[PDB]
Amino acid sequence: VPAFLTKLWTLVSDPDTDALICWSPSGNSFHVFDQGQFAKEVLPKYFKHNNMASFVRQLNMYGFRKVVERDDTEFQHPCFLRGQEQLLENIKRK
Amino acid sequence: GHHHHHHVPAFLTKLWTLVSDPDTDALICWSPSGNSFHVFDQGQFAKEVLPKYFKHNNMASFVRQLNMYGFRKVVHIEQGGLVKPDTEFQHPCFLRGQEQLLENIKRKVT
DNA sequence: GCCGAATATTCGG
DNA sequence: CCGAATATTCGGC
Ligand code: NA
Ligand code: NA
Repeated sequence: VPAFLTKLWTLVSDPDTDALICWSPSGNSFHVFDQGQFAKEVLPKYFKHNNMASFVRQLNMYGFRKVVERDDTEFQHPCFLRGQEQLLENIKRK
Repeated sequence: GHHHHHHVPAFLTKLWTLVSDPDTDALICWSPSGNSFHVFDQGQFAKEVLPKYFKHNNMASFVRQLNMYGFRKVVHIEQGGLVKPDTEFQHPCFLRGQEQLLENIKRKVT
């Protein structure tokens, strides 16, 4: 399992980051709140960059899709589900 | 991909700058003839120069890029009988004073 | 918003 | 030193 997916699983699931990135209440997706602060303050703790665009490129690379005031966004993957970490084994690049 | 109008990869301008910088010459510097550069104390160079220009502090990842762009280690014949107890790299188009040749250095494809 | 491609970083042969 | 896996960046719809 590539490092991006386990890092993404960790930082989404981490309660200490939920004001910036967190599971949706139903758990099929995750929200990103205040993309400016998230990109500069959260991304460099896990990756070699602080660009939201490079984070989104990786999401799309593994097949995540954007879910249709604040600068907030939401992404989903059919196999990126809260509580089901094992599904990551079969998430490959498209 | 790269720019449509003009392309000099970031590694080459960064390499030119950090080699030519007099503030780094105790760690990386041009040879006297200007046709190669030396790396002194690879450990200190990796911690002190590499993170200022790249997303890492690994000598191996710096050398990987050097080889990707066609640079080769310079080796020297050992003369004399006295025992002798620090590396050097060259590219035919990486020459001090012939700065425009840097533009003709292309990365390997893979 | 999503994907192709060149370059960058890491890991193993 | 090299090839590949993965990551980061650049630019096209
Ligand atoms: Na979180
Ligand atoms: Na120097």
